[PDB]
Amino acid sequence: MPGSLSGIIIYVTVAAVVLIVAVFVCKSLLWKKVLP
Amino acid sequence: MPGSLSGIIIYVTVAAVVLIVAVFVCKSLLWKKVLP
Amino acid sequence: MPGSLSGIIIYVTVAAVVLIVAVFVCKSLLWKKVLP
Repeated sequence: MPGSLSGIIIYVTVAAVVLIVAVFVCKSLLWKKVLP
Repeated sequence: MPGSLSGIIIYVTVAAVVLIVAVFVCKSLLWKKVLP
Repeated sequence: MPGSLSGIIIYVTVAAVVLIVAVFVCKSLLWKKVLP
């Protein structure tokens, strides 16, 4: 009836790479010396 | 010829996610309210 | 001949594990020239 578990296995692969890149994108915005 | 190639392919993805949080929890214990 | 989408999905998992270990091996090579 559900059948959408196969989608969760593909998702954790992408989320793992985006989690490592998100720290560099967050710090490179606060160290750009631009004050909002 | 029992085969178990379907096991390592599912596990290598989950192995990457536990490795990122584990090193952060290891330092929270050594930067705790008591440090040597 | 719809290409081979099964190839890139297996690769992004391995590339994630290779990215974490490589920065320690690259940092070890500059710290191997001088021993503490």
